[PDB]
Amino acid sequence: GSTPPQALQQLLQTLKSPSSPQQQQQVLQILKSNPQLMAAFIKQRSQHQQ
Repeated sequence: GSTPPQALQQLLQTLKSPSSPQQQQQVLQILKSNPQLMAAFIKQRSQHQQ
């Protein structure tokens, strides 16, 4: 049916990425658009229930 809007900003791709240092270098860029939410971004990775 229809897809959730939160799924977008959720960035399942990054959240579903390995803790490896390689992927970390890429995701690091995301921070550019994650100032204050920098902390809220972790909450979604630890718990993404709807």
